[PDB]
Amino acid sequence: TPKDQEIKKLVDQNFKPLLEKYDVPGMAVGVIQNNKKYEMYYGLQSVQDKKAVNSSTIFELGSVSKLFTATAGGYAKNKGKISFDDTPGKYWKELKNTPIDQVNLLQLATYTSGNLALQFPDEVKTDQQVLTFFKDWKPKNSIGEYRQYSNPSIGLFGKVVALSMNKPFDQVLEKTIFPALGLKHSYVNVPKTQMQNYAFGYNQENQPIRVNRGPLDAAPAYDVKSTLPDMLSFIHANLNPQKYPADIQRAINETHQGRYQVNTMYQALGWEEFSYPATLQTLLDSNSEQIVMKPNKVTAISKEPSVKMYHKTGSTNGFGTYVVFIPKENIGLVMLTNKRIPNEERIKAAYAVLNAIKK
Ligand SMILES: *[B]([O])([O])[C]([C]N1[C]=C(C([O])=O)N=N1)[N]C(=O)[C]SC1=NN=C([N])S1
Repeated sequence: TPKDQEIKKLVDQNFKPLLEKYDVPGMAVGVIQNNKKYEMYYGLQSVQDKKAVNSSTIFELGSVSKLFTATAGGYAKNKGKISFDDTPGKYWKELKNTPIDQVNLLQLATYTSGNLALQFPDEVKTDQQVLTFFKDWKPKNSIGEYRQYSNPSIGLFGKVVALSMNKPFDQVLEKTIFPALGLKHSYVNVPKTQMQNYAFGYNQENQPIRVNRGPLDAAPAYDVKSTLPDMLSFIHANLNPQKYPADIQRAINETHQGRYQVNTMYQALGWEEFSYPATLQTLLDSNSEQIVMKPNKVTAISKEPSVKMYHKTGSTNGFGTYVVFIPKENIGLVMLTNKRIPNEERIKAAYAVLNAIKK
């Protein structure tokens, strides 16, 4: 198809060179435009097995997992199972009357507790250790005022969401959220029947690796795996939520609302949000060291931008992910690799493709 061939050309021009540049064994790049999916596959999901990347290949999403946690949270909130003004001790009773019970669920979900780093301490592994960490937590910066991107922060949010739904978090996603979104091969735990389709990731020494699940935040913050067709369906759902049943529709819409702004970036639930059209530099700035690694003072939303776009990067030690969608253009893109590549490359290559696709 001439449309199939234009898109393959653009991905070859912009994403294929990254394979040689970063020694990436395998890659899936998907574009959805006007409800039509385009899937492009490169290389091998397993080097040792000579198994090609294909429509069945399961990749680790890294921090793109946070988008499913955000959707789960929007689901629970719109079903009245939680309120974003609630605090965690309302649901995790051992946290009642501890300092972290001053932080509300929205602030946990959007990284503004004022004292949570990117990762749990190395020694925090068991469920009791996680509970002790949260009971012993004390505030630092003014609660709600400083965004510091944080796995334990959204992990606590995910734990509370799971408690409010009386299901373990993995079951919230696999039994409720994934099916509502129409996903068929998205997992927290890849079943034995699917291990043949689970790619190996690759470190810089080209050794095959897969994500090590640590404590209670692995699932909500970085432990989801999925396929290119599933991620395209997830972008389709975000582009056309009005096409989905009410429960998951409200959940999706909840993840599209800016909650505060930091420079040119609006922090939504999970998604990063930008006024559209957004410059490349704006999209690049959202993944700067300053934004990702350090605390930054937030500003309340004066007026939500009327035309928006959204993205999120994600990595594990062995995998890279990038997802982006633009409602006004009914277009979105997914990139999955089984080796990390710099976030700036993901964003630049996606930007070139999306801005070059004809109407
Ligand atoms: B998320 O992707 O933002 C988040 C933090 N992160 C990691 C990187 C990277 O590797 O370049 N960029 N942002 N991802 C995680 O925390 C993943 S945690 C683990 N990944 N593999 C493991 N075995 S544990």
